[PDB]
Amino acid sequence: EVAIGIDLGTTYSCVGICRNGVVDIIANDQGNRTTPSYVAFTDTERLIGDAAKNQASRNPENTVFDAKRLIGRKFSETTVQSDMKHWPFTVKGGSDGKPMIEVSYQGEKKTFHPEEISSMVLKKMKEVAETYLGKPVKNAVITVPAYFNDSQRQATKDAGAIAGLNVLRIINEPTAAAIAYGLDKKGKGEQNILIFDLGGGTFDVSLLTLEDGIFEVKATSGDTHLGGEDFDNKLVNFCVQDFKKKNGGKDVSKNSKSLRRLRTQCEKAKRVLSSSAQATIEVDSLFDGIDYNVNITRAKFEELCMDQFRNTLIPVEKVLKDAKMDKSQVHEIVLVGGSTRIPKIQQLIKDFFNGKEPCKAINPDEAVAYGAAVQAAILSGDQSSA
Ligand SMILES: Nc1ncnc2c1ncn2[C@@H]1O[C@H](COP(=O)(O)OP(N)(=O)O)[C@@H](O)[C@H]1O
Ligand SMILES: [Cl-]
Ligand SMILES: [Cl-]
Repeated sequence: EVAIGIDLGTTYSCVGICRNGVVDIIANDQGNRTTPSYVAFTDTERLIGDAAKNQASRNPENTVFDAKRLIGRKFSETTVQSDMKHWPFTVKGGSDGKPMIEVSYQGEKKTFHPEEISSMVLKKMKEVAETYLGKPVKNAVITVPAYFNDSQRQATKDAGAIAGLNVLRIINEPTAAAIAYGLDKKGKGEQNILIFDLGGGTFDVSLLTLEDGIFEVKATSGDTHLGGEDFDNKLVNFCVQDFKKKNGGKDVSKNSKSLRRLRTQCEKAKRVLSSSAQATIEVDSLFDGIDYNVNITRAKFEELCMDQFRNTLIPVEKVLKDAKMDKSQVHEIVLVGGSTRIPKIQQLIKDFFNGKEPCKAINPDEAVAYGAAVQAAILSGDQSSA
């Protein structure tokens, strides 16, 4: 009976349930409404979600993340060759050409396919829903990026089956976000919808058309390597240079543990800067036992990220051009992804669309799961959300 919607994200995943026409986004064990798409292996245990992300800096080789970048891909693909520089964990090619992620678990070398790592994240999301409901959950709708090919979609579905889920359907992330806002029902005439999705690792812009409850993806564009992690890197690079000026040229970047600890604090300061004018980046005993402290204003963060923020409009202009339509023809702009909380990004999009207010009532890092939950309820025979 019970069907859930799961946003299986690059950096974070989210699970929702639509009951009685209302959608509940389910908080995990730590009270978090999203769960990191991280799986770690230690001498004693297999950690998933928050616990895995929290020990990543102390166990880099055996903490897996970004499996969505490998799922359904052949190890020889150029995107794998390029992305692998960003991973402290080992990835090798199997005889079937599939990527094999190599970790140490309980003193033993273990290998996993990307869909096996994703199945562990999906199993955690299934368990999050089950703890909340107090009952087993078998059915699910899982979302994927609109550009995912047949191999990537099938491997995502296989990850669901391995997790014990009966995958009712694989749907597109931009379409799930549009469904969450009821843009398929509220209109009932021709509607052009722009989905602006800026997450932790990726940026996706999708232009949809909705005529008579039917969504079609007209054009997609973005940058598979632009996200919140790149804005954190701008703060890291600044702090590394600031530490040099304060401590006689000492280079924090030569110690990978110092960089990871600094990156953790840079990301926290960035989030604070979305609702405050200032934030403090503090790392006690950062490098060579030296304490680090700096105050970052929202203006300085906006300056370091100025080009990256402005360049988010380029894929917007590209989808409009590909779809042969003017920006004035866009009926709704939906903000998806945790990075859309950055005020400067919201302002740039509003100004680009001539003052039009974007749809951001649903927590942007929850809108995809929210729409998947609605679709899961419809596919289960529940018409209450209509
Ligand atoms: N309040 C905030 N301001 C700025 N960025 C924020 C934020 N809350 C979350 N984020 C960012 O959102 C990114 C995660 O986006 P999210 O939509 O959850 O994940 P995903 N798997 O789709 O990439 C992270 O880089 C995080 O720093
Ligand atoms: Cl249900
Ligand atoms: Cl309940």
